[PDB]
Amino acid sequence: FEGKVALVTGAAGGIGGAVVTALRAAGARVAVADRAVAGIAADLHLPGDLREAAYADGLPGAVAAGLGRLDIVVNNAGVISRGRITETTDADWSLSLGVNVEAPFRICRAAIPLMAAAGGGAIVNVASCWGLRPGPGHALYCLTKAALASLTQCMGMDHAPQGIRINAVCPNEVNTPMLRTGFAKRGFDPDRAVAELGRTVPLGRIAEPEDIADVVLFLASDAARYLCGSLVEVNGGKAVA
Amino acid sequence: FEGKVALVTGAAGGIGGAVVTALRAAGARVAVADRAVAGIAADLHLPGDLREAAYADGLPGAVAAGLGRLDIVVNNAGVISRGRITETTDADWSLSLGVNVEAPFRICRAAIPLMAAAGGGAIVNVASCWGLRPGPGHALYCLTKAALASLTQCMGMDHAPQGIRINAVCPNEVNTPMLRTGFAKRGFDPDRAVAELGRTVPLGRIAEPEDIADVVLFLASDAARYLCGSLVEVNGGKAVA
Amino acid sequence: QGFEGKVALVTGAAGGIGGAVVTALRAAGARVAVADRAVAGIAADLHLPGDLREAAYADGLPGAVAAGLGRLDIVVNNAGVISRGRITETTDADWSLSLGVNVEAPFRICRAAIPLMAAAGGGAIVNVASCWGLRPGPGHALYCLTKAALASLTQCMGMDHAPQGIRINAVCPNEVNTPMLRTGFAKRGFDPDRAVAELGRTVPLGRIAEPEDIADVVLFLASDAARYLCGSLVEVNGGKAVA
Amino acid sequence: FEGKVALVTGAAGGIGGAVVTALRAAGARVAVADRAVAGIAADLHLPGDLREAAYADGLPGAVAAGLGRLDIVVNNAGVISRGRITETTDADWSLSLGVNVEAPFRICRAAIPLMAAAGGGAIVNVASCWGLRPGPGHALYCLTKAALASLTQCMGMDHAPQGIRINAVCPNEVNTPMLRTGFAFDPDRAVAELGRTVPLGRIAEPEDIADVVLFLASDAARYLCGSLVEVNGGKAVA
Ligand SMILES: NC(=O)c1ccc[n+]([C@@H]2O[C@H](COP(=O)([O-])OP(=O)(O)OC[C@H]3O[C@@H](n4cnc5c(N)ncnc54)[C@H](O)[C@@H]3O)[C@@H](O)[C@H]2O)c1
Repeated sequence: FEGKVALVTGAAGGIGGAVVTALRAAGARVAVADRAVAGIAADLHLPGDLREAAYADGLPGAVAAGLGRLDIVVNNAGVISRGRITETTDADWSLSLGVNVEAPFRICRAAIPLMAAAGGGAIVNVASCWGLRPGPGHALYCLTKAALASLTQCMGMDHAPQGIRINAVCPNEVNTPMLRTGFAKRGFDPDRAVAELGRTVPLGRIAEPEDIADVVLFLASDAARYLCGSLVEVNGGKAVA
Repeated sequence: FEGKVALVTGAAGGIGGAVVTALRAAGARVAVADRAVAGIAADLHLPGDLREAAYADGLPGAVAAGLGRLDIVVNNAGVISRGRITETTDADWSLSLGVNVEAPFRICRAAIPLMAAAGGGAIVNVASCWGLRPGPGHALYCLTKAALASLTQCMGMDHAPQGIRINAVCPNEVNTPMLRTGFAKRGFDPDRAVAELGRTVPLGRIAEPEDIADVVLFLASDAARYLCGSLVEVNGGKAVA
Repeated sequence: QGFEGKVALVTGAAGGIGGAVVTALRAAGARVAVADRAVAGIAADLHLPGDLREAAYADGLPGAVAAGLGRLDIVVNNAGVISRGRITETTDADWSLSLGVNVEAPFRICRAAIPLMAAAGGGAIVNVASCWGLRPGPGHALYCLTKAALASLTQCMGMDHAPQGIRINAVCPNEVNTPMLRTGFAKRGFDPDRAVAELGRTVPLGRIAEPEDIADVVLFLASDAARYLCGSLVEVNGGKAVA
Repeated sequence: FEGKVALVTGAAGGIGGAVVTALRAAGARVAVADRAVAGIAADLHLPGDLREAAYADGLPGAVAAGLGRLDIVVNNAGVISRGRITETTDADWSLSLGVNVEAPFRICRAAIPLMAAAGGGAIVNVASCWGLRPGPGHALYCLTKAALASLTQCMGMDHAPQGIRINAVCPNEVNTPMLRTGFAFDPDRAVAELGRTVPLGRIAEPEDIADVVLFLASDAARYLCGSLVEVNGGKAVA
């Protein structure tokens, strides 16, 4: 990773922060993208709203201009939602489609010509097991993750010839600041609530952000040089339910 | 099917037309929806543009009000786009998402409460093997079909408790006006191109609209009473390629 | 028209789904040859008792049907052994039994049936597999792998033999109301109907399948309405995910 | 990997050899299993026939007895068959089921208790994209690889609680001595031609697969259980 440049979206979140940290430790220079990013330790800061076409279309070019090149993209930004389709509003729809699917589409569409010209690169999409398999009460979340997984596999096959390796990491349960905050606000000790949630996973715990980041780094690395369009599940053995 | 009322979208196209014909022959009353449906023999005509929120939201209620009940919805309307994602325009994106994914969402969101209050019903979505598996140079088409397959499965499990049976038929190659049109534009004689395409199918022929319509009818019939959230592939043995 | 004048072989014909498939086919006008360990009580058009684990019996089944009824249009591979346990609790005997009946036997039957059907202009083969196997489930390793194997075989054969006019597809149930299931409940002092209803509550549809729920899909797959289906794995699960 | 012990089956073959090399380079001690393993640099040699129940049942215990512990099992032995089902002989069936499915079954069944008692481990099965998706004219091969992928996933769920991580790597096209045999068509021309049907633009070398095996055995994959990791260079099954 020494000398390489990476864009990471959703950089202010749990998995995002862990991916940024791991890439910079590995010697990559990293551009960070989220709604707001000024406090994140990174090599280029690109705050913005992914729902705005101009910002998402322009992200890969902004990284190449600011840091001189673009080797890796991690599409990690994502909206969590829930409900049966009958409980899904138009606003829920627009927000999730815009950030979970359209934004990755725009970023990849822009990044690919840059990487092709440079002789190759790696894109890693953070999708979910929810969407590879259907689950109850989360129709919108699943369909956007299924759209993203499909995109990854199609792009993976379309752009392999240009030396661009496009793959996905598909978590299930993940420990994050916001999961813990949710517990605290409802009166639960977050550490205990997290352990209990872990007992529903065959491995016995939910993922830490680093569990996910380590797989992202593998996919971006030369060890994964023959993976194209692969969807790598990282779920501790836990089935969607 | 006697006494039953069905809504069919994309009623003016190849598969839609075969579906309308088959339901009517079997004694159902059919409401037909498409941009224009004036030519079509049917029990209720509902012209409009699926991209319009209010029209899509309103379709199921228009059928229940017009014909007195709503037993079956066939989401058959669909747009074909082609290209690697680097060749996919913003106009392409809006069109495919709006018609292939957002329209079925709006129609199901509206139909489900109506059917639930009436003791159940059946929804059949026409998705595609392209989507279930990735194919070259059709990134947008695949991702919309994968989103629709995922929605089918999630809704199928969310709403089976209300007696609503939601499944999808997933064709691969079908001889339809749009498949032909696509060839002519490129610019091969459609009849020759269709014949050549038929030869790439292990079964030894391209599917006709009736091959698909017969499966849609199965899915809406009592024979399929235990199928919920199933994705029924109808590909003559041919892999996505 | 339809199944009139056609001949079918159904295995596991004394069991729940098998028995429902035999009845439905004969009502639709087909003559049916039944196979199971014992079949004497079964109303059918040819009786072929035997042990599917014996290579000679499984190899010879389609030919015995063609000789006995004059033709072979449809094969329903329905026989299956139920097993459970993590792989660490799976014995060599468990292994030999499940592989022999769930995988090796349909392999032998289809290998023998395909040439006969190819020579006669085509036919239909329907395998009863399981959603367990399509997705993994806890504590049933052997059951799952045999069902996965059968599902894979269905798809490869479906693709390989469609050019011969042979349509090979599978039905994949999840929860089904069988005599083994009901006997199991009866012995725990349960009311089997109530216990069956209770197990139904774990299915989004709200009930487990009756054997007729499954048989009507088997009939669809062997019928003209399914003429464009080759290598399809048709899930019939009432919405219930493997768990 | 320093101080860990791995068992690698099919160790005399292309992928097996590259896996053994990679593990020892990372500091693991490796026991090698195949029909003959005399030539292979390793810390324990366990030659034998996987079709023999006793041999397969005894492999994990032999490694624990010989090197003192068992941390990693790579089920890599495999038999290549071809044909439609109607061209598949009884001998083909026995050979493929025996080596591709029963052997890993026996090995995992024996390895699991040992690993569980030690606090955990990793098992990596080399399955295939063929089997996950169906492909023309290889019915026996596909079904055995499908069986093995299913076993991997079920075992992954069943034994994660004991700290055992069970996963599979699923190659498509790979340049291996065995591929080249069975071609002999001229081998290196055939390998190069096959190479050009892969969107990446080349077929995998054994090291391309071995590096994924190593990832899956490693600490970076500590949250993967029952995952089937495809390594196909973008190439769909066909
Ligand atoms: N031809 C095949 O090989 C292929 C393969 C798999 C699935 N599909 C799908 O099957 C279904 C039927 O389509 P078809 O194959 O008969 O092609 P078709 O064009 O002959 O018919 C599809 C219909 O969708 C309608 N539609 C498109 N945009 C619309 C809009 N903005 N508002 C309202 N209606 C609109 C069209 O006007 C049309 O009549 C679709 O969902 C399609 O994508 C067909």
